[PDB]
Amino acid sequence: LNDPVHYDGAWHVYKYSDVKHVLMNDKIFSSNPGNRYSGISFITMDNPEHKEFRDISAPYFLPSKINDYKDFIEETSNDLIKNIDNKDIISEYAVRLPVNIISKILGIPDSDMPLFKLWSDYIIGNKRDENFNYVNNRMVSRLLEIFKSDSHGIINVLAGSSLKNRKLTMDEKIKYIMLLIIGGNETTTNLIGNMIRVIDENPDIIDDALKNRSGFVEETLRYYSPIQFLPHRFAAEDSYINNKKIKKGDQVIVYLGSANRDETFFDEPDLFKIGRREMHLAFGIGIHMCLGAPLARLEASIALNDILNHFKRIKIDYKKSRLLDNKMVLGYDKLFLS
Ligand code: HEM
Ligand SMILES: c1ccc(-c2cnc[nH]2)cc1
Repeated sequence: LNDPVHYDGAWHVYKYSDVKHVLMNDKIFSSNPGNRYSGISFITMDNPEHKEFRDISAPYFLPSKINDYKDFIEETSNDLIKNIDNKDIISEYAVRLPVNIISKILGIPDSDMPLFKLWSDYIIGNKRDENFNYVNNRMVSRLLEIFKSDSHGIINVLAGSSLKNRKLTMDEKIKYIMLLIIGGNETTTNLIGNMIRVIDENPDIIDDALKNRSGFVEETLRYYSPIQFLPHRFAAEDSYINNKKIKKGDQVIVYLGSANRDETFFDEPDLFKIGRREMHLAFGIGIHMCLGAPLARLEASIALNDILNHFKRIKIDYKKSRLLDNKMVLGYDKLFLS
């Protein structure tokens, strides 16, 4: 790991302290592409305005509140992890679980999930075709309708809403939900594929994991950061990082992945020591920290369990399995067993 160097048009950051710092300072390192680049919603939103948007759904992902789904999840997990044998664990499980838990928490039927996950998948760079233009269309439409429908799920909560001295825009409302869809349908799928990996490579940590199904997850998030790095950050004013002068505008590429391996922070980082006493910037840190953090921690845990209690041993047929090849995120595209 070295000092942030400027190349290809942006400084890269691989040290927990500098990363943790680049994020913690959002007034200086605007999480917003002031100019234009083209995730949406309040994730590319800034300091003062940011909070106003994040507020709306904000109370719905609080530990106490998400756990108010504790059963439904394990409910869903069971049916999924029931057969799903010899089958692609990713497609048929890791995908199905969060694509469900979120669809419901939001208002998305069991009929739109195929479309939607299929949608996001394009957004987060995991499949590209000309066929995308009418998925975006073929979906926003489906979304546009759900706002009408009813319930009291996030979407309805977003529907008749607004805040401050303005009424939230419809497109603003759409993008808002698109933010939670790209958060729920994705990234969670990998923290599951990465715990399994941990098992293929470290065969006898099982019995401890069971005992501490949480610290285990919590660890996987440090060892195999689902999201390898955040690319969209830019200098809003001239500042430093170590002994580097960032020019106002300068793109700031903060590599989370590495930061979780920083040696100056984690004793024998490289190992899977469970229970370490330091937080991992996997879910980031700051005003922009993952609002879905509490959500995944559970889904992770429940499944971790559902999994282990369903498979004697755990080998990963690699002649069939392949890790997505998108350097920004770490996870399996296909993972098969035995
Ligand atoms: C398991 C994989 C997950 C990882 C590793 C992950 C990681 C992160 C990180 C690091 C950020 C902040 C990026 C930044 O600073 O700009 C973020 C933001 C966010 N994540 Fe995730 N996430 C995960 C799961 C979820 C889930 C399930 C949801 C649920 C819908 C979700 C919704 C969001 C939202 C809405 C934000 C942005 C909040 C804001 O703008 O401040 N995430 N996530
Ligand atoms: C674009 C927008 C949001 C996300 C995301 C963050 N946390 C989970 N998903 C990933 C790409």
